[PDB]
Amino acid sequence: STGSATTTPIDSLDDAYITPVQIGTPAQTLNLDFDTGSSDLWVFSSETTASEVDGQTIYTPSKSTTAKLLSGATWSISYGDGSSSSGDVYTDTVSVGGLTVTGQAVESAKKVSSSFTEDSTIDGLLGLAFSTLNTVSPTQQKTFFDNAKASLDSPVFTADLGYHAPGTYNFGFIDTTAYTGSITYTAVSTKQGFWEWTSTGYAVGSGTFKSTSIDGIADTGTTLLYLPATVVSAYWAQVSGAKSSSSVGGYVFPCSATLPSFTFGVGSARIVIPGDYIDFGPISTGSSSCFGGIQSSAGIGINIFGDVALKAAFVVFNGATTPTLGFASK
Repeated sequence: STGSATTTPIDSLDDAYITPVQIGTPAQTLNLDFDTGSSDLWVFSSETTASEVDGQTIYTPSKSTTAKLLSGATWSISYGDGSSSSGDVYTDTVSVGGLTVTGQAVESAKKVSSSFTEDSTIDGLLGLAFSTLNTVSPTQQKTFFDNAKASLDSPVFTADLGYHAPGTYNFGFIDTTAYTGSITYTAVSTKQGFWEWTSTGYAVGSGTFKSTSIDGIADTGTTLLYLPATVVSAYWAQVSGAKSSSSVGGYVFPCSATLPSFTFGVGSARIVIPGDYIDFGPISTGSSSCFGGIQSSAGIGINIFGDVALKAAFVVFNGATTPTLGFASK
C-alpha cells in the first residue's frame, strides 16, 4: 500500500504545516501537524477542557463506531518549545492520503497548553519519530508509520515541504518526479528516538564550504534551523545590522536586508537554503526588525534541522531495519 497527502502552511510565514487526517467511522477529518521530532498522535477532542478549545476541529470518539477506549492508558507530553498536552487514549481507524491503519492509538487531549489553544489551525499532532519516544503509559504505543510499515510497498515516508506553498507527505514510495538529481542517503542514530544524523558542514552565501560534523535531528515539527553558535554567528555576520537580541529571543536583522543563502552538507552533496527562506518577518506588526530563520541551538541541547532546512529538500525517512535519511535538491 501507499498514501499521499498534501501538507499546507498554516500562515504566510510557513510557521507549521497541516495535513488532513481521517479518524474514525464515519471519518472525522482533522488537520494535524506531522512531526518527525515526536511520536504521539494526539488530537483536540470532545474531552478537551472547553476553555482550552478555540476554533480547532475536535475528534469525538463517541461518534465513531470503530473507536475503543484503551483502558487505563494515559499520555502526557512536553515539547522542546515549552508547550504540552495530556489525556487518555482510544484506538481507532486512521487514514492519511488513502493509507489506512486500524487500531491506531489516538491520544485524546484533556488538557493542552496555551500555545495550542491559541493556534486554531492545528487540530493535533501526528508523530513520526521512533516509537520509543511515545508517551502512552503503561503500554507504549506505536506511531502511525510504525503501524503502517509492514503493509507499505517500501518502509519509507517522504517529506516535500513547500516554501510559501503546499507540499506533500508520501508513505510507502519515493516519487522520482519530485526532486532533481540524486538522493544522497546518510546514516541515522535512533539512540535518542529521533531521526538523528550528521551533516558534513556548511557554507554561508557564496563562501567556501566548511567541512565539519554537525549532529542534529530532522524535525518537521520545528519551524527554524537551530545550529551551533559558531555556525549561526558566521551566518549572521554576513548580514549588515544583524544581531542577537536577548529581549526578542534570538537573531534579528533589518527588514531592508537581503539575506544570503545557507548550504548544508549531506555526505558529499549540498542542500542550498535560499536567503528568502531565512526571513521570518517583522518581530511585531509594523516593526522594521525581522526575525531570523537560523538560530543558535546552544540553549536546546541538540541541533535541529527544522522546516527552514527541510523545505529546501526532498527528504526520505527510510524506516528499514537500519534506518537512514535521504536528501535531494528539488
